[PDB]
Amino acid sequence: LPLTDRIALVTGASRGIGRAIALELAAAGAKVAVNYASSAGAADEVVAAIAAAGGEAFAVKADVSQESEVEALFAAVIERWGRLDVLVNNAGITRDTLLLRMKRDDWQSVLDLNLGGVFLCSRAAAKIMLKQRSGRIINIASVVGEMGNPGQANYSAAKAGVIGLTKTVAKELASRGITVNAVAPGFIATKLLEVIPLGRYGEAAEVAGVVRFLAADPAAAYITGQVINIDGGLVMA
Amino acid sequence: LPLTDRIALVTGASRGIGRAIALELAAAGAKVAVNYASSAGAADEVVAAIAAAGGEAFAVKADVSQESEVEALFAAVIERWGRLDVLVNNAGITRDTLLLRMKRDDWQSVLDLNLGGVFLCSRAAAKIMLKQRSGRIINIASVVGEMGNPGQANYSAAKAGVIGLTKTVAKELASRGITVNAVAPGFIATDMAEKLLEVIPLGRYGEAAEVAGVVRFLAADPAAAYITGQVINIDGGLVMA
Repeated sequence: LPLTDRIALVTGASRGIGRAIALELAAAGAKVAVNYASSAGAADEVVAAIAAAGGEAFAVKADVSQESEVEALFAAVIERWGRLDVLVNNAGITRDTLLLRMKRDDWQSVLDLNLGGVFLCSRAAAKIMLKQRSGRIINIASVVGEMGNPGQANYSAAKAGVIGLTKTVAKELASRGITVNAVAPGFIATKLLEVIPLGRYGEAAEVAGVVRFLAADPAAAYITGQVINIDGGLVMA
Repeated sequence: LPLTDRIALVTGASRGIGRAIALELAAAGAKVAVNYASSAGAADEVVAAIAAAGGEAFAVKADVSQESEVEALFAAVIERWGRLDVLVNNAGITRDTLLLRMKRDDWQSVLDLNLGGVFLCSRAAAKIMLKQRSGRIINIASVVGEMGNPGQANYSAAKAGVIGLTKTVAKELASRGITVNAVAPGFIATDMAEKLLEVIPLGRYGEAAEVAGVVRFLAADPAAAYITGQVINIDGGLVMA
């Protein structure tokens, strides 16, 4: 099992894509740190569900958009297991209006969390992964940051940000064999469809499968700086 | 001239690329609001050089990371000249450092100005453009937003964002005929080492005026009316798609 006894942190792992991810990284050997923002009800389910199947999870509060909260989050994973093999930046939110209507606070919260959060955790993971001379970072961008989407000037900008950030971090960290990639979901199931060539939404478990490949698979030791679309052909490429 | 009687606003126009875009737009016939953050001297020099070549400009100080300051900037142009035909989002800063040691505040300032600025100005220009049923918006991004670059996590993130924003704002404003594009400069002589040249196929830095010209084409050429949501690299071949 490729991720024994590798350690993984997944931000915003309380539900949907984050869930399936924590759920997959577990099933491949890893000890999963299951970050949340709000209520632990959701998270403790994941933690409870990983141990059921016979892995090792554990829950942590942290509003990933705040310097000290991510410090707290990275001290805890260190306190418990003294190492971090994989980080999945995934926590994000939406606040969708047309550019004309978008309030400044609604721009900032989405940028601070969706992009700023990936800055904070990436900076933290860097420190740890360089000292180890090893690690893998996987950012959940979105197809929208590649193509633009009406009513999502904030979300699109932040995710496109995630893509560019990913590429710089890949370059700074590559010399110690650390790979930094992004995974760009299309429209996940967790009126269109005429325009998804595969003709359906995607499963959470599908986006997790990809993140698993990048995290665990020896072939992916040589993939860095890349964005991979799991979008049923929505955006080529 | 193609922009005779039309109005442009270039944010971050007092030096290098901003200035060159200023001169180029007035050369195409535009009246140009030269926005700057700090020194009135740099900005007066741009204004006076536009005046010397027989064009029209005025200097306006505004820190375009601040919502209320872009309100004054936009009302100022509207007050002086009553319309906005062209917006160039150029304002920007660098605070370069590895992610290992990048300070929170160095990340935020660079994001707020470089990315936030264009959200704020595009928002304001949208209101004006949408009621004219016309206008062009050009965002100055940077090849670094497409390829990433050591020491510029902040900068590449911000300029990649600009590119994502561009395409969304294009999609949103398209039905009124307003175009929204990006110009991604490579390594330019002016701005705003050594073995970087052997990586640029054309073997020189770009000139500020060279970026200025691509911008003029998108702002002023009738052919560019059918280009929207696009990023145009001007980098002597440094990045090929």
